[PDB]
Amino acid sequence: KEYHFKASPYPGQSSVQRVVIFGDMGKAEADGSNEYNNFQPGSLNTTKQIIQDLEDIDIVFHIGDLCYANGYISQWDQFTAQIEPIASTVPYMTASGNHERDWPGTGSFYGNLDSGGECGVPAQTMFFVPAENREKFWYSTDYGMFRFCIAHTELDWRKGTEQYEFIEKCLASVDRQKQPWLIFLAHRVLGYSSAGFYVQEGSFEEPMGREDLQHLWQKYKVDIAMYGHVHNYERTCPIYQNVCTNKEKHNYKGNLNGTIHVVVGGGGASLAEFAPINTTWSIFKDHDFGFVKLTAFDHSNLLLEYRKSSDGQVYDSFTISRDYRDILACSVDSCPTTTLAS
Amino acid sequence: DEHAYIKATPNVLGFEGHYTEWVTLQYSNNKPSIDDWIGVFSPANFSASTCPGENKMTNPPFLCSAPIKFQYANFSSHSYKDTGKGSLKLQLINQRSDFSFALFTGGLTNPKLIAVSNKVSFVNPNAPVYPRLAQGKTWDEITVTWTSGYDINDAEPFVEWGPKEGNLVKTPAGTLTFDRNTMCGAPARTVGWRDPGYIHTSFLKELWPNREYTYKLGHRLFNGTTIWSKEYHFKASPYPGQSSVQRVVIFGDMGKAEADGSNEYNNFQPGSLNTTKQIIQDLEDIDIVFHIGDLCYANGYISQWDQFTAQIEPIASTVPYMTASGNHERDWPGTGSFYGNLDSGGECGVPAQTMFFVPAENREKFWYSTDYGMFRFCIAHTELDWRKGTEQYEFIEKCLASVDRQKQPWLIFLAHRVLGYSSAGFYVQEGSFEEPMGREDLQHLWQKYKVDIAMYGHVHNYERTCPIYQNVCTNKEKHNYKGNLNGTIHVVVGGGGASLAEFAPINTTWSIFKDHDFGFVKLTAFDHSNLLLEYRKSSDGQVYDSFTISRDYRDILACSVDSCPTTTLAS
Amino acid sequence: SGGECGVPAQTMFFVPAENREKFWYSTDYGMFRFCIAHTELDWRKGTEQYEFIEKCLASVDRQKQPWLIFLAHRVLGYSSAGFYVQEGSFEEPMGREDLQHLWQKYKVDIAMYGHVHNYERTCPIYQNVCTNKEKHNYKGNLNGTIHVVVGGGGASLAEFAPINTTWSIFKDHDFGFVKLTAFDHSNLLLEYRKSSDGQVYDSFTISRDYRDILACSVDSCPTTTLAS
Amino acid sequence: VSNKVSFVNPNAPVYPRLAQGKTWDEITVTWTSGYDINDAEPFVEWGPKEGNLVKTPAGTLTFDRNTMCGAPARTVGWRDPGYIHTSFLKELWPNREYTYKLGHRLFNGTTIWS
Ligand SMILES: *[C@@H]1O[C@H](CO)[C@@H](O[C@@H]2O[C@H](CO)[C@@H](O)[C@H](O)[C@H]2NC(C)=O)[C@H](O[C@@H]2O[C@@H](C)[C@@H](O)[C@@H](O)[C@@H]2O)[C@H]1NC(C)=O
Ligand SMILES: *[C@@H]1O[C@H](CO)[C@@H](O[C@@H]2O[C@H](CO)[C@@H](O)[C@H](O)[C@H]2NC(C)=O)[C@H](O[C@@H]2O[C@@H](C)[C@@H](O)[C@@H](O)[C@@H]2O)[C@H]1NC(C)=O
Ligand SMILES: *[C@@H]1O[C@H](CO)[C@@H](O[C@@H]2O[C@H](CO)[C@@H](O)[C@H](O)[C@H]2NC(C)=O)[C@H](O)[C@H]1NC(C)=O
Ligand SMILES: *[C@@H]1O[C@H](CO)[C@@H](O[C@@H]2O[C@H](CO)[C@@H](O)[C@H](O)[C@H]2NC(C)=O)[C@H](O)[C@H]1NC(C)=O
Ligand SMILES: *[C@@H]1O[C@H](CO)[C@@H](O[C@@H]2O[C@H](CO)[C@@H](O)[C@H](O)[C@H]2NC(C)=O)[C@H](O)[C@H]1NC(C)=O
Ligand SMILES: *[C@@H]1O[C@H](CO)[C@@H](O[C@@H]2O[C@H](CO)[C@@H](O)[C@H](O)[C@H]2NC(C)=O)[C@H](O)[C@H]1NC(C)=O
Ligand SMILES: *[C@@H]1O[C@H](CO)[C@@H](O[C@@H]2O[C@H](CO)[C@@H](O)[C@H](O)[C@H]2NC(C)=O)[C@H](O)[C@H]1NC(C)=O
Ligand SMILES: *[C@@H]1O[C@H](CO)[C@@H](O)[C@H](O)[C@H]1NC(C)=O
Ligand SMILES: *[C@@H]1O[C@H](CO)[C@@H](O)[C@H](O)[C@H]1NC(C)=O
Ligand SMILES: *[C@@H]1O[C@H](CO)[C@@H](O)[C@H](O)[C@H]1NC(C)=O
Ligand SMILES: *[C@@H]1O[C@H](CO)[C@@H](O)[C@H](O)[C@H]1NC(C)=O
Ligand SMILES: [Fe+3]
Ligand SMILES: [Fe+3]
Ligand SMILES: [Mn+2]
Ligand SMILES: [Mn+2]
Ligand SMILES: [Mn+2]
Repeated sequence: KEYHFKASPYPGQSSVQRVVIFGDMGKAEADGSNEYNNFQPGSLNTTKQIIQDLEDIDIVFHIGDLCYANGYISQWDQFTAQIEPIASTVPYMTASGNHERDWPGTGSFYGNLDSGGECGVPAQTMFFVPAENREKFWYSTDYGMFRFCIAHTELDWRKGTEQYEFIEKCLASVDRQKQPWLIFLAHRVLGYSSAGFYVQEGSFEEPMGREDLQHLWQKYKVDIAMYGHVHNYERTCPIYQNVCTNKEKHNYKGNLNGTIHVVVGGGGASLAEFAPINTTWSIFKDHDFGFVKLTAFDHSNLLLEYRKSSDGQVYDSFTISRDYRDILACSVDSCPTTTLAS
Repeated sequence: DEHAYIKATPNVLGFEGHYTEWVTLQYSNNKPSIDDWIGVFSPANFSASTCPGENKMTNPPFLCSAPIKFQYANFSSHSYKDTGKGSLKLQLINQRSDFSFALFTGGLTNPKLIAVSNKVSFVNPNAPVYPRLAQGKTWDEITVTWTSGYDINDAEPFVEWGPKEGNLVKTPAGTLTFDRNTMCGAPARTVGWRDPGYIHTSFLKELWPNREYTYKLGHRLFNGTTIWSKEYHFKASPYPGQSSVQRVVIFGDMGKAEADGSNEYNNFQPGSLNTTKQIIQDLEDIDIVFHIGDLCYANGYISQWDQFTAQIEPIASTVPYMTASGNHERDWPGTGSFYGNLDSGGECGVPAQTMFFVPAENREKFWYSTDYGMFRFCIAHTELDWRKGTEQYEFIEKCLASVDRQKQPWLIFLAHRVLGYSSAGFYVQEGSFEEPMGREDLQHLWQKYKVDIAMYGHVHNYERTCPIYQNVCTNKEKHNYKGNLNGTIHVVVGGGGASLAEFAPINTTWSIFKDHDFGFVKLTAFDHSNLLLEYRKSSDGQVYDSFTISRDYRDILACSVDSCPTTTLAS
Repeated sequence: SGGECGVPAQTMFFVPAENREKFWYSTDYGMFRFCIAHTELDWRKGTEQYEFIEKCLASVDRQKQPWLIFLAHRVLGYSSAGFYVQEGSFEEPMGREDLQHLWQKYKVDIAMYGHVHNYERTCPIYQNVCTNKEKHNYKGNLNGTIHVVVGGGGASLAEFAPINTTWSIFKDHDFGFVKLTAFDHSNLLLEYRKSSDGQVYDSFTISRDYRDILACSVDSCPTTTLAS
Repeated sequence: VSNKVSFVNPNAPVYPRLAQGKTWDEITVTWTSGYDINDAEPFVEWGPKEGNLVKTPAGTLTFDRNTMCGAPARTVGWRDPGYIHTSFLKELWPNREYTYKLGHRLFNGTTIWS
């Protein structure tokens, strides 16, 4: 049958541009049947809310933990069918997570059994992303005023690695006058999360998540970094080195001096509990299913909305209102070299 | 008691698709003074409120709405001071919106508004205008960038193009713009602001080398009507490495000036029209132009960017017009520019990186490589750090390394500020014959990769060095260079138009020729073994300095000091 | 060297260099630390010598030894000597560009040169630009290194170029030498004396405390954490 | 010494050689002729086997005696190579069968074909 799409903007184009991001949606049988790995009770709701709002969604990023087939391969087809009403009309951009890739003794950085023996093969074949090497699954992509830099948290990301080199190149190549909104995406939490499972191992991130990469996020002024993996929603203050760099909760203005980190792993898979710690930097939490929409109105105004999958309504939000000169201004560990000469 | 008037004729300009028109103004003041003046305003609804200066780049007249241009009431009506009657003929370019004219008393420093004219406008203020060509990402792609008043919701922009008298096709354009709050400081963000319209770029791909093409700019309005420009034309560039006679013009610092003699902000480029004129006259024998920074000197009086695109249009609409970024494009304190000068007047690179296209990976960084047949050019951005360890230095090394010198023998390095050698008084007064740190890291690369000629703007004069490395001449010839020269020749060619710069009273060991005048360089590659440089004055287009290089591939491959690859002893 | 190739110099005299052929070394005198370079070997970033210089400048405890002095024969800093200016330079080619990173990062107070047979003193300076406008009585963080040509010890005098730069505070086309007097940890005096009479013809003082050495300057500002 | 002998057209396009191009769906055709760019415009006409054909341009390169670094190449062994042309056949369908011909459009208007 006939399908249709609207071509993306020219990079840097001034138009209203809408992006949906979440992780960990998975799948489920709309006929109520049971199936292997049937632990994504929010899956159909999230899919439903995106389809309902599709007229006002331009592109989707599903940031790892795609279908949770975990080796019951039949479910990849199931997932492509489930998302077809979305993915057949707007780009459906993927990242790789632990349930896509992890298997011990396969060169994955995490040795978990989480892929159920898939070792990335279905994910890197069923879906296309414009990675130089689809096995590595890191890539850059644009949507008008937005630049996205997608990491693969099941390969090493630390300084000295191939991946880190890629990330730095991606963050450095964007012209921020034309493309102000710089977004970093990854499956596992490389930034900040109050997930119970992290806190129990004495961390608010994957071990080694942020320490090397925050140099790049700060140097290149990443506006928002978003993660899946933790099955809930959490938003931080603009932050660097565990310290809030701006005290606003909603109306961000000018140079924020740090990146905002957002966990949006509530796409469908069984909810994850938060630790009983309310940190200095954790502005909002939601133990429920939901997703984020970013709306770039113009080159100076961005909106983030968190929407629940149960009703599609907005439960958290913020705006960034700032000009090119605020991106160019120095921040801590974000201040280019100078000459004294004239 | 002035009972003044001012009136403009005609009030509809640019019939038959014309985008320039002469207007006659006539005016009167019952109490005339020699310091009375007329301002041209676009939009026509201007504020004559005073907005006092706030930095050295906000200049008189201090009006909240900066005029487009201005002229004294007595300019051509020399009895004005006695009669209180005058007239002016002004040549207006179409740059969207409409125009008003205003008469003032009190001079540029203490103006008082005494009369405003009727409004005048082009028939189509939004018409597609001032295309400029630039080489694209590959040898067989050329880009067409133009300005209109049509946003993407008003009309779908495109270019219709193909081989001369052959089949034509439509190709899309990307549309970009910028707004007042994109400007980093005053005057650009304040008194100098003017809406730039919409800047469209089309990519004309799969070119046949050397083939003649035609193109037209179009906008398909959503009511179904298409608005078209006149036809333009160009000849596609050679295949890289092609043997044919290839001619390249290079200069910096040309700026802009008013052909009708009018004053305007930053009106300190008295050679500008002469350089533009000489290039236009010789255009049949010019294949590509490089304007290496200090483009129009708008410096935040934004209206002048359209002026500049119009000024160069007879050149840039037919040959690629490749730009580099200089201090007057980019410098602004606290903006990540390596130089913290106020020289951009708050633009912080935005107009330069939007009005013009270059095939840079990151248009904000403004460094890039491009080819023209036997030439390879590597263009640096001297308003960002260039030293070893920087992103820019890594780029430069990659550019110099990627060229196959058998096929493309002529390797040219271009930069705005002087990274090489200059005897400019201003450098020598700070104890230098370069920008501080200009050459020390980069000469490693120039020498290792045998850059033939390195050229700079920024200093408003011409100067040529011997082939040189580490401040020492490596070849003693003045004009007829043969074989392996063992060093790079450096040339200051910043005499394109901006007010001349004096030389220091030192004649160095390495300075072969100096000209304190306006002019430009033409490089002619006759074949793979023979290159000519000519320096021409802008006043007459004649040659006042020149040299030739005659050498073969084996000369490029031969070792020089700090340019000798590793070997094995094995066989 | 007339064929000596360093042999007499490196045998007739002892210095506490690890390798006497290389002739670069560090030495102390109370509140002073001296780092002595060898300008007849490469000094640029990446060289063995540059690595030594950085190690020397880094190892000094500036509370205890506030006065950090860099010494070299050829002019690696700034000189208005006619012979330099005729080759389009106010230094040896490549003299300062890599090393000023180190002078500035480690807050070298005074850098001194021979080779040019005259005396000349600059403002506190970095990247060809004066960082402090005082001519004699320096207080606090000067934000740059003071450079001094003191090659007027005896050899035939060298003429200055007919340029007076922005940074050249004092020049003497005559024979003479410098004496540095450290009175205490906060007060240093430089005197230029002519050899003909032993009298003082130029001088300055630096009065500053440890906290001034520790304060950030341009290209001299250590990393921080936001954490507490 | 004998009488002279010649091919009817010594300048004819000859000896094409294919090489993979810069992407998986590009192939290059390189050939030799005696027609410089001022003598004729070179091209390749190509398309799917028994399908529609299109013309694509060629870049033209050569070298001369003084390009050679030493003897015999620069001396007794030198022989003029004519002109070497390369076309880029893009947007290929994988596994599909194609045909091509080498062409030179003389500026008198006649085209010489392989
Ligand atoms: C951490 O964050 C929350 C701050 O709003 C606390 O949860 C909320 O606490 C309110 C007043 O204590 C209460 O009205 C809300 O219903 C409750 N839960 C929400 C918003 O989901 C949380 O407090 C703990 O969580 C529950 C069990 C509370 O009832 C308290 O007993 C707990 O202290 C804060 N946690 C800590 C450790 O401070
Ligand atoms: C589409 O919008 C155009 C812009 O308004 C129309 O052109 C305008 O037409 C007016 C007379 O109808 C004329 O006064 C305007 O100056 C002119 N503007 C320009 C830039 O051309 C256009 O109308 C068509 O073209 C005009 C000139 C006449 O020929 C009409 O008969 C045409 O309708 C609009 N086209 C349509 C189909 O409505
Ligand atoms: C999926 O979304 C549905 C529809 O909103 C949720 O169902 C509603 O949930 C609340 C609380 O249980 C009730 O007030 C409504 O009566 C429910 N059913 C309706 C309106 O049909 C449902 O809980 C969501 N599923 C998950 C797993 O979150
Ligand atoms: C025409 O107007 C100009 C500009 O106001 C007059 O030029 C000024 O002349 C006075 C007296 O000679 C000088 O003090 C000023 O410096 C000039 N100003 C400028 C900006 O040039 C000029 O005298 C007038 N000429 C006539 C015939 O009216
Ligand atoms: C622009 O070029 C014109 C034309 O050559 C220059 O005007 C001439 O200047 C020369 C001096 O070299 C005079 O001898 C002629 O009388 C002038 N005019 C003409 C029409 O020939 C003018 O000087 C140049 N402008 C600048 C600023 O250099
Ligand atoms: C070495 O110093 C002596 C002693 O000061 C210098 O001889 C004197 O020169 C001055 C000029 O400054 C004369 O006025 C005196 O008459 C000289 N002699 C004495 C004994 O006082 C001598 O010029 C210096 N040598 C050099 C090369 O500078
Ligand atoms: C264009 O030039 C070619 C080459 O000269 C012409 O073809 C030749 O025609 C002559 C007869 O006049 C034959 O003897 C040659 O053998 C032909 N050579 C080749 C290579 O085909 C051709 O006829 C000319 N075309 C026109 C329109 O004048
Ligand atoms: C530089 O050389 C030129 C040409 O010989 C001459 O006119 C000028 O006077 C010289 N300047 C000096 C300082 O020697
Ligand atoms: C240039 O350089 C080398 C030194 O490496 C020298 O021996 C050679 O003869 C020189 N050649 C020319 C043409 O000056
Ligand atoms: C340099 O300054 C000194 C002292 O003012 C003076 O005697 C000398 O003439 C100056 N030289 C020049 C070229 O100005
Ligand atoms: C020196 O340097 C800093 C710039 O880092 C400046 O802000 C400070 O006030 C200066 N201090 C002095 C004493 O000049
Ligand atoms: Fe998950
Ligand atoms: Fe200039
Ligand atoms: Mn996961
Ligand atoms: Mn300049
Ligand atoms: Mn010496």
